[PDB]
Amino acid sequence: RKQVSDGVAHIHASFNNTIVTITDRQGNALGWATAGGSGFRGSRKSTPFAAQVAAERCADAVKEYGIKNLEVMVKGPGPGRESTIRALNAAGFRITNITDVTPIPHNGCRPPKKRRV
RNA sequence: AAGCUUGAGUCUCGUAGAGGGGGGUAGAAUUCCAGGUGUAGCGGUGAAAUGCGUAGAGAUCUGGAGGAAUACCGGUGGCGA
Repeated sequence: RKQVSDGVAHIHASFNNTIVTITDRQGNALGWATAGGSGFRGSRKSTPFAAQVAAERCADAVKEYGIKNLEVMVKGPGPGRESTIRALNAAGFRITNITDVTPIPHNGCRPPKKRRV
């Protein structure tokens, strides 16, 4: 139950939800928060108004692990992809590294051609 | 019929091309397969709701299977009947 004080964090932001995880370098998820957790419907869940109020709800999910130094990984296009990071910095945590890992389309299967209006 | 070539043709040394055929040859995610870490959320629309989820989802990792097409350069561009 001593604090670990060092680790990693993973950010996901899609066009329909922001999902943030505080992780371990072994690939474990230690605590999580979702922007649909604020009760908001549809693409609201991808805005800073939703993503900025998931960060300290994610810091609450590791309250017995104890955090201080974090290395961040970020994926997805959603607007909330950085306000959730600044809100976590403003919670009293210190970012050791920031890296973007958003995929570049490879094969991609089938796209909308043929796109909804 | 006899006579020609400066109509037509083939070629010495050489030129580009997503053309065809046969071979290959390489990578990614939705998926599937066996599990961990973990808690109530996920999914989605102009609005919502069936539905996925506590049988432990979504997501995040380990090791692995499956199928298709060939990102970038790529255009002011080539080739092919």
